[PDB]
Amino acid sequence: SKWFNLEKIHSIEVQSLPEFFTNRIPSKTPEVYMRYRNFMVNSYRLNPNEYFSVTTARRNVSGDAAALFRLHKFLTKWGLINYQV
Repeated sequence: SKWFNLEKIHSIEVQSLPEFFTNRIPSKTPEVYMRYRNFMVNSYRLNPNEYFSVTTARRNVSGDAAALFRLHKFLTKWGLINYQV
């Protein structure tokens, strides 16, 4: 995924998970988004042979479960995680 970069946010992400890009919700910002996102991607990349689950994400990261589920769904859809299980 050449388009993806751990230090940036691509237009694909802004369009797909608008809840973090409203400029009107203090708790949901690009900074918060990158924290959650990078944790999932970094976790999967550590052990690509294993399926990184929503349950593991919620157990390891403190955050809104529904938002984490949506983030996980997005990363799955675009092949950023669980692409070599």
